[PDB]
Amino acid sequence: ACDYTCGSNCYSSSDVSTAQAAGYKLHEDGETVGSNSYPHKYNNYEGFDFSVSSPYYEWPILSSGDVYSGGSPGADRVVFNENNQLAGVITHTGASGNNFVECT
Repeated sequence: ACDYTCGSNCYSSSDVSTAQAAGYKLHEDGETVGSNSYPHKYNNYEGFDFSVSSPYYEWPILSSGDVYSGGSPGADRVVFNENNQLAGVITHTGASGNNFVECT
């Protein structure tokens, strides 16, 4: 029941989880993926309704349902916390630069 479509996606909170598990696992290990430092804090602000408690961790979401491993994952990105939850589904969808925005 895709609930988070990043323009060209279809991974509801059920799909995000998978992506999160990645961000978390690596997070719980304190490791990163790629040349960047993901996951990492994402202290929302743009106006995200994260039905989760902080801190919020931003992580990329692979439309393939895999675990990112680079610096440039894509517009599609999942946000969570240190609990194993999901903040939502952000995307570089013309967010107006490097800004993020909850997918559709």
